[PDB]
Amino acid sequence: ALTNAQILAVIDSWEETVGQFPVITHHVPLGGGLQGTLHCYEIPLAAPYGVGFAKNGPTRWQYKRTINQVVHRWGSHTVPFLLEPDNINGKTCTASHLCHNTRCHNPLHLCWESLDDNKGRNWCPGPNGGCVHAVVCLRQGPLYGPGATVAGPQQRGSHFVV
Amino acid sequence: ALTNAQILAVIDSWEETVGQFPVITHHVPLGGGLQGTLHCYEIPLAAPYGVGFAKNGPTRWQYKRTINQVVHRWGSHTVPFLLEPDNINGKTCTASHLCHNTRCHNPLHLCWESLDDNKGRNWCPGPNGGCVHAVVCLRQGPLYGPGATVAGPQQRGSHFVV
DNA sequence: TTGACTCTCTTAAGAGAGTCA
DNA sequence: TTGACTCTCTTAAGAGAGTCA
Ligand SMILES: [Mg+2]
Ligand code: NA
Ligand SMILES: [Zn+2]
Ligand SMILES: [Zn+2]
Ligand SMILES: [Zn+2]
Ligand SMILES: [Zn+2]
Repeated sequence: ALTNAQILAVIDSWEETVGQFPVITHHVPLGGGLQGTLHCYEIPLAAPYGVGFAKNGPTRWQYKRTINQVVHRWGSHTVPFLLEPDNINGKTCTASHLCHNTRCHNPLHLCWESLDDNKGRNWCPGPNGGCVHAVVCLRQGPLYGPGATVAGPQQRGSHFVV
Repeated sequence: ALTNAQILAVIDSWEETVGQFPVITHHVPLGGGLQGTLHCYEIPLAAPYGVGFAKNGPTRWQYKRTINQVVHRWGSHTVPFLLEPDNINGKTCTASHLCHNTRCHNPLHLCWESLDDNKGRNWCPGPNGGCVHAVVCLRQGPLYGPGATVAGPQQRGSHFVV
């Protein structure tokens, strides 16, 4: 269907539009007790969002372009990756926010990986705290830490060994 | 059921039945290049599972007892925690497998924590690799590692900064 | 061709409840 | 009373597709 040039044109129009989103400076934990700064390009909270953009869920959006009278639509964060393989190890590739900020559409804050890899970044100690992700995290995951476990392993009798 | 005595009786009956499940030894990564051994008490693959147990999904079971002439039923892994708060910080408490082995019902392999804490153990480096969980992991999470990211952050133009 | 809404679905860690015998 | 099945739901990281003007 769409040629390489046409896909590049979609990516370029998406970048043009997203680059005009409000740029918000966020101070973030990097791990190892260090703090860094990320600059997120945030889609607006309500319509209008930007040329080509529309909200399909509370924190879900799509990008739409009509080419040769055919409507094409993509998940709003998938556009930077339209020239990449869409699966790996038999798993669908997903847009994964390195900044953990759903509204952000900065392509420098996104990677393209399995949903498991994507989720796992929530708990990563971060680039200065021991991140082993080959595509390195930009920050410590928001859920990293000791947790809030209510009750640990226990037995009343003696039927079990660890 | 309602009374503490009745709850303790439920926990004791559950422990006695699960204590008769086959004990399967699993050698597991601990992190730091070290290996450990866990003894999982595994519910059978097919009926009969044990007194009070029935399968409600491919890897879901429930425990049921008749008390006060009424049937009381619980998720099969929730029984050790019947005297614990059922929520934390406004999040539902869940039975969480420290051994990452769904069929296992060894209460020494279970904790009671939010679904986020539960999920996050999948990526933990483990008790000899840097686990910071206050209720410590028994093994390195099965999904720990560098990942298989297909594409990293990138832009075609010059509109974005990290 | 475009905007602003609408709907349902996927995954993998977890749940509750009803139908029969 | 107990067993063995059936169904749908929750969450938070992610998706595709329809309607109307
Ligand atoms: Mg778990
Ligand atoms: Na993510
Ligand atoms: Zn961002
Ligand atoms: Zn990382
Ligand atoms: Zn186990
Ligand atoms: Zn841990």
